[PDB]
This record gives sequence, structure tokens and C-alpha cells, in this order.
Amino acid sequence: KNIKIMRLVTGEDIIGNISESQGLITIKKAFVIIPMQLVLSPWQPYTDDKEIVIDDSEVITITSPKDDIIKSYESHTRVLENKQVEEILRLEKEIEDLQRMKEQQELSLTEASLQKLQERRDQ
Amino acid sequence: KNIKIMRLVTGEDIIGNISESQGLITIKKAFVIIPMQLVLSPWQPYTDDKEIVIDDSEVITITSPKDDIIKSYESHTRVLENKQVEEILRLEKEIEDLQRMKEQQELSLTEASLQKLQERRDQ
Amino acid sequence: KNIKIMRLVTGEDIIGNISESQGLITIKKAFVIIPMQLVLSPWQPYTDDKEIVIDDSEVITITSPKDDIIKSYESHTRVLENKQVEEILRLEKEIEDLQRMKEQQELSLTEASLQKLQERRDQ
Amino acid sequence: KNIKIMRLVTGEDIIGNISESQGLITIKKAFVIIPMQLVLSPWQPYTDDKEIVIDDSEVITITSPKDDIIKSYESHTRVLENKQVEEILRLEKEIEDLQRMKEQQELSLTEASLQKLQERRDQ
Ligand SMILES: [Ba+2]
Ligand SMILES: [Ba+2]
Ligand SMILES: [Ba+2]
Ligand SMILES: [Ba+2]
Repeated sequence: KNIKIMRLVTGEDIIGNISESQGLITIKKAFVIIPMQLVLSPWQPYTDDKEIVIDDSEVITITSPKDDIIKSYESHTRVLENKQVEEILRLEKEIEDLQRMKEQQELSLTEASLQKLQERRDQ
Repeated sequence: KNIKIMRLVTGEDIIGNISESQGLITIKKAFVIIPMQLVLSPWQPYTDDKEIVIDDSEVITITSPKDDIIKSYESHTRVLENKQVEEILRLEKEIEDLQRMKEQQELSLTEASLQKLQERRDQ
Repeated sequence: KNIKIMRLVTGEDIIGNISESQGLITIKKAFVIIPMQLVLSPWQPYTDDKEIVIDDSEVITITSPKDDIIKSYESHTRVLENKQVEEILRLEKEIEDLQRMKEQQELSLTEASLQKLQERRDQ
Repeated sequence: KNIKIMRLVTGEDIIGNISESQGLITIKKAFVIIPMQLVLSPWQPYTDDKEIVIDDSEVITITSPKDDIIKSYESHTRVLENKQVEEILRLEKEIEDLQRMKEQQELSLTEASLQKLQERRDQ
């Protein structure tokens, strides 16, 4: 584990897990720090990739942060995971309930209705 | 097929498929006729059984109806089946969409998060 | 266990545990279903008998219900038992407290007062 | 086919078909993603070239996107083509109608008028 803040050539502050292998660096769980206490936002809200590879030629400064920001970052990154798991449980329960109710509703049906059901499902 | 209206000892009018075997009669797709044009309602809205067996000692009159009521009954009994099939398709599509979205959401997860997911699902 | 709804000659819907032995049937934990969701009420609120015996000649239809009503009936029949037990605990605690307080109050008394107490209790 | 979102040094998000051959990359059907649901806009609205060649030294991150954005991008890129074809049909029909009407109008003319027509067309 290695948490190091950095400043991008664009002019923004990125905090996350860093790995510097061969110049090009790998970033995990990156967060944009908005100056405003502190506010953190997702860096790449359009991708699900765990790691993002960038080039060291496009980063200005890489430095270790103070402990308060470390605590805030850890708290935020565990709250997000907890909420994600809670939503997964909610979705699974709703899916199970809907499937059971649909099964019971479909159970009471006639033969011709079942044939029409199959035909329209095929269509 | 045999459609015969009847009047119950309670004082209500039941229309549906009738079968008189050994005194006790079997009724399918029974409908209560409300005097008000004509209005039909389900007879036993708390059961999913296709056939209901009653005793001939508890029915006053059993007579064949006119053609207009036959047409209305057939129209209503096909509209109900059509709506039932449409709702079955709606439910199946919603279930499939929800399952797919939950699968994609669960795909992006970490190992420790997956372990916590499994533990809480077991609980 | 056997839950079957039935319709009485009076024109009401009874749900509960049923046992058909020799024509005459035994009913346990009967509930009147009021058409209004669903609302259930006690059938015989003036008796404490667990089982009630009626005659099959006085019942119109006996049919198995759908699963939603089964779930509602089970929930209601466990909530009633839970509330009954809670009230039993409340009454026992109140009785114990009152008895203890009366005992301490009676402890501080004189001999002539005790004799008058005994005489008036005898009266 | 290969759809990968990327972030430019300018600070914008480009989604489209990507091909990385020799460092310099080729982009087809590029779209600017405006953060606002999602909104997509054309990247180069002043050129008709199918492919645009850029340099990898001018791109920060290249990552695969999630499925929702893929679906939205495919829907938008088929709607645009459908509308383009519809407009082509509209224009062709209008041109044919105008040409036919002009032909019929020109048919009814005199010899001297035809000579003046030819002279002024030559001018
Ligand atoms: Ba540097
Ligand atoms: Ba009779
Ligand atoms: Ba009977
Ligand atoms: Ba690069």
C-alpha cells in the first residue's frame, strides 16, 4: 500500500494508491480533491477499470500527504464500499421477490393462454 | 362447453362453465352478474382453483342465457386472459433487466468486498 | 396443517385450520375476511374454545387460497400471540409489584389494628 | 471493433472507435462527452473525414467504459445514421419533383422564347 497525492499538468489534485514501475505509473481508486474541510470526487466516473495507467511526463509533483487527509480518504473509501454492498443486497432481494410473485402469477393460467404466452415470447 | 346462468340461494347470479355429474356440480370461470349494460365481477377472488364444486341443493334455478350476455361474457373472459399475458411479459422483461444490471454492478468489486458480500449473504 | 378458505350460508368468508372427519368439520383459529389489502377479524369473539365444530350442510364452498392471503394470515396469527404473551408479562409484573408494596405497607401495623384487619376481612 | 474512452490533454472526454498501431492512434466516430444522464456531441464538426490521426503523447488516459455508456453510444450512432438516410430520401424526392415540374413548365414555350432562354443561359 502506498498513498501519495499528486498534481496533474491540468492543474488538479489526485489522491489514491500509486505504483511507479517503469516511469509510467499505475493509479488505483483515484480521487479528485476539490478545495472547499475537504471534498473528494471520483476521478474517472465513466470507467469501471480498477487501475489506470498514466505517464510520469504528465504529472508535476508527487508527494506524501498529511494524516488528516489519509483518515478522510480511508473513511470515504470504506463508506463507498459499504453503500455499494448495501445496494447489491437491496437489488438481490427485490429481484427475488419480483421473480417469486411473477412465478405465482404465471402458475394460474390455462393451456391456450400458455400457448399464446409461448408464441408471443418467441416473437 | 356449456354456459348456463344460475341463481344461488344467497340471491346472486352466477354465469360460467357448468358440469352436472352426480348432483354436485362443477363450475369454471364463474362470474357474479351485478344488475347495473351489464357488469361482471369475479366470484371467488381469494382462490386460484380452476374448478369449484358446489351442491345442487344450494342452487335455485339453472337456465341457459340469451346471446348478448354470451357475447359479453366471451369478450370479458378473453380480455382478462390477454391482460394477464401482457402483465406476465412485462414482469419477465423487468426481471431480466434488473438481473442484468445487478450482474454488471456486482462484476466491478474487490476481493475483500466479495468476501464481505458472501459473509453477509450467508448471514 | 391444512388452511382452506370457505364461504358460509350466511354469506361470509372464513379462513382457518380445517379438519373434515365425518362430514361435520372442525375449525381452529377461524377468521372472518372483510372485503376492504385485506382485513381479518375474529370469528367467535365470545368463546375461548380452541376448536369449533360445524356441519358441512351449512357451508357452500371450501377451497384452498392463494399464497398472499396465507402470508397475511400467518403474520396476523403470530402478531396476536406475541401481543398476548407481552400482555401476560405486563400483568404478572404489575401483580408482583402491587403484592410487594401491599406487603410492605401491611408490615407496619399495630396489634389492635391487626385484629381489626382480621375481623373486617372475615366479615 | 474496439471502443475505448480517453481523456485529452485539453481536459475533455472522447469516446469512439480506436486503433493503436505505432504510437499514433486512429479515431473513428469520435464523440465529446459533456458532463450533464449523458450528453454526446460531435468532436470535429468541421470535417467529413472518417478517421482522424492523433499522437499518443497528447492523450492522458485510455480506458474501456462501462456497458451503459456503450449502449447509449450505440443508440446515438444508429439514430444519427437513420436521420441522415431519411434526409437523403427527402432531398432526392424534392429534387425529382422540382425537376419534373420545371420540365413541364419549360415544355410550353415558343421558338423565340427558347432562343432567348438559350442565349441567357449561355450568358
Ligand atoms: Ba515530473
Ligand atoms: Ba334446485
Ligand atoms: Ba356443501
Ligand atoms: Ba499517455
